Amino acid sequence: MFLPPPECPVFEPSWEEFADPFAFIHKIRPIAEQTGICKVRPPPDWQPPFACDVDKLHFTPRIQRLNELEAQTRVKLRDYTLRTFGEMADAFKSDYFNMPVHMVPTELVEKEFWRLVSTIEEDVTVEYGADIASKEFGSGFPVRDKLSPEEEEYLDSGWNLNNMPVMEQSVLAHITADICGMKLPWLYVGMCFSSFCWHIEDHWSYSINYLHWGEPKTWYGVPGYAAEQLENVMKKLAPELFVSQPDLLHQLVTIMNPNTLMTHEVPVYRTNQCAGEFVITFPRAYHSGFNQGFNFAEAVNFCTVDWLPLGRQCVEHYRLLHRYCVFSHDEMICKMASKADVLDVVVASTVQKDMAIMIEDEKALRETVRKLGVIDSERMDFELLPDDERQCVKCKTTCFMSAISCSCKPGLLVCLHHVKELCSCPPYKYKLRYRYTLDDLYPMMNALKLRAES
Ligand SMILES: Oc1ccc(-c2nnn[nH]2)c2cccnc12
Ligand SMILES: [Mn+2]
Ligand code: NA
Ligand code: NA
Ligand SMILES: [Zn+2]
Ligand SMILES: [Zn+2]
Repeated sequence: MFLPPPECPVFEPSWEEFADPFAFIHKIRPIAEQTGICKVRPPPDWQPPFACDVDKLHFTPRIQRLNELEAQTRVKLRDYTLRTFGEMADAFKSDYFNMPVHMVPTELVEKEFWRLVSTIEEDVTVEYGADIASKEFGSGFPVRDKLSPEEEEYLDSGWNLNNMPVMEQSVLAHITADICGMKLPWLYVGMCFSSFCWHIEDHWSYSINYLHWGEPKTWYGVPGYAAEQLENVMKKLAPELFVSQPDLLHQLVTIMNPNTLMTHEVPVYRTNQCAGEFVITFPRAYHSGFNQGFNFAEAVNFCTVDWLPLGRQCVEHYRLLHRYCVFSHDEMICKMASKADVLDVVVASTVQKDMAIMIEDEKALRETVRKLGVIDSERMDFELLPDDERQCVKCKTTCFMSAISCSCKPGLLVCLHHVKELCSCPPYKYKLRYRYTLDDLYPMMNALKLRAES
């Protein structure tokens, strides 16, 4: 009926290995990128303090229908307190099974979840919390400021997820743009059967997820190399999800039985994440799951230097699909280049290689555009435009290195792949808008080269 996928890798790093989270993720990457997800059990004495008043934490609940292959929208950025939500969640689970809330086997919850989502007769609706930290509901990890206890030793931990949007080895930290949906940690309050649909993280980034407390979270993960296999399977069984959407807050995702994927030769792995354990998702690794009961998790995206080539591939993939970007990859690269003197040495080396590809591609695109008859040009500071004012009309990519404009359509832009998609004017009426000349870009790359040599 339901055949559980094989278990994903579980790591138990020693203290020395657990020290640098980025060094450890780099160490386990050859194993875990084969499974998409993996579990990290921290050293036994790594125990961050969790303290909260369940009566003063409020949040707006989200409602969720549990029907396989039904379209759901990705969460965007009525009221429960944490106590009243917990009482609702506990009464729901215990009444669903007629068993004490904490005595329902996890195997049975898994079997029952995949039964109810597939039965048209069942009409189970659950609720959950999902948002970034705010004054009414803050991070589960300690943050600076009133007076913190001596458990401020977890303030500067690499595994304190609030430090991920600031650590140097995360290239997302250097982004000046306000991408709070991606840079800041998300807080997830779950209950029995509340679920996250199959998805990958934006720009094919990593994510790391910590379960602060509560009943386990059940995960299904698919390695990054099988991403296109999974999408082809879902295109057959749910074509309505693959209709192009007007913006980022309209993306369609769904619940789907992993046995359906396994039947179509898609490798799927599972794990039960328990309180105090991390789950790490790797670039382009599809994942979904559900909560066994009342719990509280915190998750954040991040990008290592290993990710830089994949991040460029992803934006190219977004362009082919006409999907909106969260940020401009080229803007991030150039921002780091302009800070080459204070960059980590290994970061500088990796950024330099990506920038060399960027420059070669940009040079060829400008040659192609010049051969189409675009002659006039002017420097343009793309980073000053709001993101929705610098998307290619055709493919929706966020422009930064260059774009084409015509005075007959004020404010509209196309990227250099879509010069023919702007208007019916002859190309000599167009202007190439460019952030940098080639003569600006090579010294920027040389700064990274010099920095990479100590
Ligand atoms: O990558 C993710 C992992 C887990 C979750 C999650 N945990 N509990 N409920 N949902 C989640 C939610 C929204 C977006 N992404 C998510
Ligand atoms: Mn996610
Ligand atoms: Na159902
Ligand atoms: Na994608
Ligand atoms: Zn375009
Ligand atoms: Zn025109």
